[PDB]
Amino acid sequence: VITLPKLKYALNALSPHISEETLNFHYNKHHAGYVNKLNTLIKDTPFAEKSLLDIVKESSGAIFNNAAQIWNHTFYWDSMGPDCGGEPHGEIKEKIQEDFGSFNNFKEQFSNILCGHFGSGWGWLALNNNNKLVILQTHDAGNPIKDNTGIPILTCDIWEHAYYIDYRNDRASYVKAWWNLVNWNFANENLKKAMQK
Amino acid sequence: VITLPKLKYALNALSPHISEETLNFHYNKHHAGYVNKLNTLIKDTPFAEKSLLDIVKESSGAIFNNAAQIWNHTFYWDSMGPDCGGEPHGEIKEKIQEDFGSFNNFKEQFSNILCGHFGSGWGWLALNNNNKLVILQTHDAGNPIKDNTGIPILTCDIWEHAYYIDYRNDRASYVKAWWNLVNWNFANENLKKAMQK
Ligand SMILES: [Fe+3]
Ligand SMILES: [Fe+3]
Repeated sequence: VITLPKLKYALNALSPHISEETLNFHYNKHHAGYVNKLNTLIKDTPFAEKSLLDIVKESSGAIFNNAAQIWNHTFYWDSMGPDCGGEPHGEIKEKIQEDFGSFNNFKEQFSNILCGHFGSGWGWLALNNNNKLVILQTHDAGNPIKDNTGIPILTCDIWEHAYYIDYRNDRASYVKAWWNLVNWNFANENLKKAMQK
Repeated sequence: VITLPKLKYALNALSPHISEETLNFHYNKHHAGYVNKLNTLIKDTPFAEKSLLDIVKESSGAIFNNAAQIWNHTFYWDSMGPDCGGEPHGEIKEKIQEDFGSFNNFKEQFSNILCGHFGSGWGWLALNNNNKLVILQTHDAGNPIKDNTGIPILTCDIWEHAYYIDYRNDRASYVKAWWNLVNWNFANENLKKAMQK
């Protein structure tokens, strides 16, 4: 029953910023891996009929690890696109200006958070409870939904598997390149959703 | 200032099990990077003149993260060598037999926890305080000394950088290959010292 959601673009679509190779390993291997392990762990428990998010919300241990990673990855693929990147636009542009001063303030702060996360984890743009954009970081499979720290708008995966093929130990160049990939229309979809609450 | 202790072998001495390319990034980028970064963090601080192990035992935060990783990597490199691997011999052969039934019991339990570790971390063979060999796992920069959980005898790095170049997402092949590299002498020397107390 839990299926690996489809990419909205081709395996080559993020090149040269993230490679076709990477997306093959990250999506066809790692991401699919979390779906298959989750389906195994929940087959005959209370979790089998519950939704991905409910699982994420109520689970712990190995089930949460795989559940959250599935959700995190889907959010990550949708956080990017071909023909995306550069300056923001629409509502998210106006809110990033309001809540961080300027786009440039946000980008640098986000990049620094992304680059200094120790070990495996994620960076997030999130809407907190003051109806305010906020930069978070989570470790491993952690998630702002689980933490109740904010409603996700964008995410960027900082596990070594997300860049190691293309960038080796050079996380900073992966981060730089990711800005060419950021999908502002997903961000806008999420901000409108998130404001409704 | 703390230094990057030389390898006991050549860059390509662990191939084909761990390639020369991996060792180059793992040792010359990752491991050195931890050295340069710790030197800068302790520069003008109470720790500027303490030994690696004292910093490991006494600190937290980014300082702990870098010190612990220099230590954990040197132990990792010393845990391996060319013309090693295979069955254990001497004191470690015997104590493993006693504490786990047989070598194959240990190798399978140790492969399982090495493969099972979620996110970044380390597998350990250690002497616990009941004078018993046990398998420990630590997350991120953690080691058993800091944790007072045991005396390390052998370690194996599970961060994706340790294997991603050679094995991609296939952690289990890296662990299978690692068995061809296990330095039982280093193990023996550690058990002797450890058993002395
Ligand atoms: Fe990932
Ligand atoms: Fe490492």
